[PDB]
Amino acid sequence: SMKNIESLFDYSAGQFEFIDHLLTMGVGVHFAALIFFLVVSQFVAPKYRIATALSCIVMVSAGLILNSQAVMWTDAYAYVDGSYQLQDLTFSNGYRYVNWMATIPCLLLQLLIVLNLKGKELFSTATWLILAAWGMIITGYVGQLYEVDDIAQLMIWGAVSTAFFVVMNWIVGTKIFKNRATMLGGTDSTITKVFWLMMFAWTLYPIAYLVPAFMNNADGVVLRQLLFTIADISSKVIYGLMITYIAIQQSAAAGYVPAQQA
Ligand SMILES: *C/C=C(C)/C=C/C=C(C)/C=C/C1=C(C)CCCC1(C)C
Ligand SMILES: CCCCCCCC/C=C\CCCCCCCC(=O)O
Ligand SMILES: CCCCCCCC/C=C\CCCCCCCC(=O)O
Ligand SMILES: [Cl-]
Repeated sequence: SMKNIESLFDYSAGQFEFIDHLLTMGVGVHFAALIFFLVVSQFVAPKYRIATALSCIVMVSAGLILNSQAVMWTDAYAYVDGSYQLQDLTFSNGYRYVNWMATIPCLLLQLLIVLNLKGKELFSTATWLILAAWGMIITGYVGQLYEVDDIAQLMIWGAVSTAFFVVMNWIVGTKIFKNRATMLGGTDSTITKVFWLMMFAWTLYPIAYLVPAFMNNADGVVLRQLLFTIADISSKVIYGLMITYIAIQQSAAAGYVPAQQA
């Protein structure tokens, strides 16, 4: 709450409205995508259809937290004497962290679904990834509690966090490069692209996490939200658009009529 660097600075109108406009824009993008993921669920064979539902759940999950950040952002600061100054203790990024605990399993689970895992291997691989992801999120959460008070502790908890992250991506890549032969309609190619999109998009988060360490000012608060914004759109919206394209393609190849007509 009062432990993040946002509570340390006044913000010009340009900075403050630009952050607000980033968060509100993120609301309209996620809820717009929800409609798309929703309408296309009928062109998906029952095999992969849960991957699309998981996108919808992600769109609303991220959308409600962005909407909450937007409102909290406007409730915390008031334009006084030519700047926006903290009025209450309501804004913090810790609500992004508590969100990721939900959305990250969904993002991984729909990856395993289109990879065509099933049964024991779906349940086993899902458990380790979700436990490695949560370990990454919980040590990352504890680390940003100190982004103001203890920069050293932020580095340590970040290092513990990145161990989970690396173990997590290793497992992900291992299943992709061992199961892509199974995939239909040529998506063995597409899935390789998705994996790198993950590598890129998700790597932006630890960079946002480190902003207080190399850019401890108000334009670092703007840079961070701009980094988070690019990361969400790529890791949730674009990622799920590709998961969706893979679901339909494989559905059509496997003889699902609604898919083959779309
Ligand atoms: C939609 C949100 C997503 C996909 C969030 C992903 C978050 C991460 C990959 C966070 C990673 C972190 C580390 C690897 C170490 C530093 C602390 C974190 C949590 C920022
Ligand atoms: C840490 C708590 C447990 C986390 C592991 C989660 C395990 C994932 C289990 C199944 C997820 C949904 C399965 C959907 C597969 C589609 C097959 C079907 O439609 O019958
Ligand atoms: C559930 C039982 C234990 C689970 C282990 C969780 C993984 C934690 C890994 C190591 C984190 C240690 C970092 C300690 C912070 C040092 C800063 C301090 O002095 O408080
Ligand atoms: Cl999220």
